[PDB]
Amino acid sequence: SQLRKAIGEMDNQVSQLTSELKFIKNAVAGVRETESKIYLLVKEEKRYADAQLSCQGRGGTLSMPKDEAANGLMAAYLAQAGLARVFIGINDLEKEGAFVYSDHSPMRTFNKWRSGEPNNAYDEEDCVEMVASGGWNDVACHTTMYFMCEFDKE
Amino acid sequence: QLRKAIGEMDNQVSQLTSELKFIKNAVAGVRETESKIYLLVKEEKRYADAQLSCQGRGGTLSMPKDEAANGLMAAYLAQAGLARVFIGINDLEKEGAFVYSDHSPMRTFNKWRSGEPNNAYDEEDCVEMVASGGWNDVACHTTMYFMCEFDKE
Amino acid sequence: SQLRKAIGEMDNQVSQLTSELKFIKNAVAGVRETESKIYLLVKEEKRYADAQLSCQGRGGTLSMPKDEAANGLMAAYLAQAGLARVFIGINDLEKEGAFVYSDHSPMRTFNKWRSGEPNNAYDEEDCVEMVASGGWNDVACHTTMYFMCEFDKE
Ligand SMILES: OC[C@H]1O[C@H](O[C@H]2[C@@H](O)[C@H](O)[C@@H](CO)O[C@@H]2O)[C@@H](O)[C@@H](O)[C@@H]1O
Ligand SMILES: OC[C@H]1O[C@H](O[C@H]2[C@@H](O)[C@H](O)[C@@H](CO)O[C@@H]2O)[C@@H](O)[C@@H](O)[C@@H]1O
Ligand SMILES: [Ca+2]
Ligand SMILES: [Ca+2]
Ligand SMILES: [Ca+2]
Ligand SMILES: [Ca+2]
Ligand SMILES: [Ca+2]
Ligand SMILES: [Ca+2]
Ligand SMILES: [Ca+2]
Ligand SMILES: [Ca+2]
Ligand SMILES: [Ca+2]
Repeated sequence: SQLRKAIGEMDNQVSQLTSELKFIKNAVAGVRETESKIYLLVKEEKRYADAQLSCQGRGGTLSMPKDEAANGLMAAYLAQAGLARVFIGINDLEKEGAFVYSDHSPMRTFNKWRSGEPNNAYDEEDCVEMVASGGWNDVACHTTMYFMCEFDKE
Repeated sequence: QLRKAIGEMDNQVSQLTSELKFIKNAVAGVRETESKIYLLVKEEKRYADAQLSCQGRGGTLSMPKDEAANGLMAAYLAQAGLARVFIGINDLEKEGAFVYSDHSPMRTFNKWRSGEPNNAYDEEDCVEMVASGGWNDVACHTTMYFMCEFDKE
Repeated sequence: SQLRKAIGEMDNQVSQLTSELKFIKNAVAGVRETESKIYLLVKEEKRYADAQLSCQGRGGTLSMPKDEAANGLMAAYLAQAGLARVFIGINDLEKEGAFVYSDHSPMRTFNKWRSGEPNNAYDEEDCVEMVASGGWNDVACHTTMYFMCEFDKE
């Protein structure tokens, strides 16, 4: 029974690592995870194109809320982090009025525009922000703020 | 046959432990004792908010119950280049009677600055740590960065 | 077959940790890794000596580009991170004109000095910066900017 205890201690090591890893994910990086996706808040004030490049560098894109569950998760994430606004992956940069997600997939029936939005304010708003409530608002791409990236587990 | 398989697994866990240790120390710049982990949160908050934030992370505001802990926190504060942070000490329930965040009572060990605690203007029921490592009572509604503490259960 | 499943599940745990660890390295910390080394950008404006101390506290040193591959990696890292300049581990602090790496190992034939560099401008330039292009330039040690640390895998 020499290997028995070596392996018991091994189990302990793996348990330990799992716990510390979970800690790093939750307490430090404050990440958010679904069954199929990971969501990450980056607390660096940037402009839209810079943000999309930063998300891409991390091997992801700006977050795309295509359904209620995602959007609600993002809203909760924003809530706990205690922020008013972040960039997300929606824009009508190519064709004004025609909004699309960061991956170029077209806009659909689901949305979360705040009342009166999108309003293309001063004909200079082609990017999209999410606010505390979870609602969307179009804003100027040259605006600078924090952002959220989205990752596929593939 | 099973021995070398186990050895190779040992190698894998060694590897993972090392990379994880790297992530903890070099990247996240956290601080670790044999039994505890300490984390600086650089978000300006009021005391109760800070404590809630620590709790949400499954911890509490840092409790320096001995010299080693306190000195560690002081060094951490030094490296981060900060003047003050909230820590887990208060006399919110009974004025003059200080306690740690986990409600465990105050002891002989302390690191009060000269003249502290002074309950300035009868509105100071929370505690800050400063660069030197000394303590000071301050108003709970004050807003600043804070330090959380985590047990390795 | 009770032990079989416990072992299978532990295996799953180790695979899982491997993936999540890789994620934390790449997506969160945005580090760059070679077979033998890890490179880390620190986004805190500091002076050379402070930067070196910070790297040391992390158990490393300021980055040392001793060959073309390293230097090019550092350059790409800088580029994507969207930075103009960072400190690196090169200086002639001890003996003017005689440049050395942070680990005190002497300068060699390989270099990436910009045109006209190093020029010891106003006899007050004893530290080295890397710029977007990947080129080197000597600068005053009292200058404040971001820096890059380098780590051995042992
Ligand atoms: O900075 C002013 C204001 O800008 C944001 O909203 C702008 C625009 O996108 C809205 O459609 C209209 C409607 O009120 O107002 C602004 O032009 C908001 O995010 C707001 O919080 C911000 O203060
Ligand atoms: O703007 C040119 C250059 O300025 C700074 O470099 C200084 C010095 O170190 C250089 O040797 C000389 C070359 O003429 O110029 C300056 O005095 C750096 O900030 C550099 O990035 C910049 O391109
Ligand atoms: Ca427009
Ligand atoms: Ca528009
Ligand atoms: Ca708008
Ligand atoms: Ca009081
Ligand atoms: Ca008091
Ligand atoms: Ca006081
Ligand atoms: Ca000189
Ligand atoms: Ca010089
Ligand atoms: Ca120069």
